[PDB]
Amino acid sequence: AEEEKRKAEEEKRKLVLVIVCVALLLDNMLYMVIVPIVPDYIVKIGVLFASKAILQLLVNPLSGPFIDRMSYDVPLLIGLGVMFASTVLFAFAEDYATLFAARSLQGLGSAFADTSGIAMIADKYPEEPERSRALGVALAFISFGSLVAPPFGGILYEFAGKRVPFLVLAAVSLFDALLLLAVAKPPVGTPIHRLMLDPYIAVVAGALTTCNIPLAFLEPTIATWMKHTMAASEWEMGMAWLPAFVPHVLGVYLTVRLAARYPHLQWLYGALGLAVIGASSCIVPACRSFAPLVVSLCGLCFGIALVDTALLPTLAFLVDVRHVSVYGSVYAIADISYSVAYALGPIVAGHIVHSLGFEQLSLGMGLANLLYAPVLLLLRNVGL
Ligand SMILES: O[C@H]1CCCC[C@@H]1N1CCC(c2ccccc2)CC1
Repeated sequence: AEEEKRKAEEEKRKLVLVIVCVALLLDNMLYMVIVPIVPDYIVKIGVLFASKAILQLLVNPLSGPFIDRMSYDVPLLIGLGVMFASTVLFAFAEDYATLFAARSLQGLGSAFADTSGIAMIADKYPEEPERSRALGVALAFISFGSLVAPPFGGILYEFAGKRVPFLVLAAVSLFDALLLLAVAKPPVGTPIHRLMLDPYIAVVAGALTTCNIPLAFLEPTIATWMKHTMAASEWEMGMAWLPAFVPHVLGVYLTVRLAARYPHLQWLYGALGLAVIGASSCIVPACRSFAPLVVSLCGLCFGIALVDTALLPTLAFLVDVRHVSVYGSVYAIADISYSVAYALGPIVAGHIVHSLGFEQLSLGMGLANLLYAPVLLLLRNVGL
């Protein structure tokens, strides 16, 4: 029964991959579906979104050690449990402060669930040409839940309210957590004090910060830019993030296939992604109809797809080779990067586009990414 054992090992491993990708879908669906529905229930709302992400910046440098002290199935149980808590706290509560605590809770739940989920995808796929494939499918479900879910959330919020959508989504969350319990049934690490002084973790964390900063700044800012420049409406600005899903995954496929064909200069096909985000940093403020802004955001999701799918596998490869082979603290560093982007986002984005303008924010993205894109030369001989 050895070959039955190996096949069933592959079945449990693929089931854990699919279940963790669907948990990532549920979490990102929660995030990008509750972004529009909050201002029905009053400055102090940008601080709600950034308090989610800044709470996440609070808990994941602490959660990173608390993830590496334990097999990762239990800190994904914790993550989907507080996902269920936050989601029913959306569905039954309507006050701004319970909404605030639910969004914040979700911040800690993103820390636990997303960090341990990407971490056990990196564990359970130790071989590199299938690690990059599994992290690419993780990115695929994250982009699905972050891009095609605001259309489903719009069509089930201004046609079904918020009680029954978030209770059926809480049902899928609890069922995915209990299915993870049905399929998984659950040494010392590198300190963050020793990861933050490493140059290679620091340049990849700056890469994740800088590639997440346009999706940080634009998402509460694209709406008022539609209103000011393009004169948009309900049906227009809400599904202008949908058509950027299909390039994203396709871009993922490139930096999955090229992970196996030419794995030499992967940092090239990391930094190239950042460079085309710089193309986004040129092409966003000159869009004359719906199609140029759609293809600009397609390029934006395309570039961050390339950057995440080419820099999450080499992040686990970096903590494999240079450090001890645990994956909780290093994707806690990745999620600190994601979190500091989405925490600097909604506080300052709207007020600088009120004050300075929007071309100043696009040229700020240009200055940041074009002062950062040759810093990926620091990974020059790592791929050996
Ligand atoms: O930095 C990455 C690693 C940490 C966890 C998830 C992060 N990443 C964030 C943006 C997300 C995204 C956003 C918009 C469209 C498509 C996809 C892709 C995943």
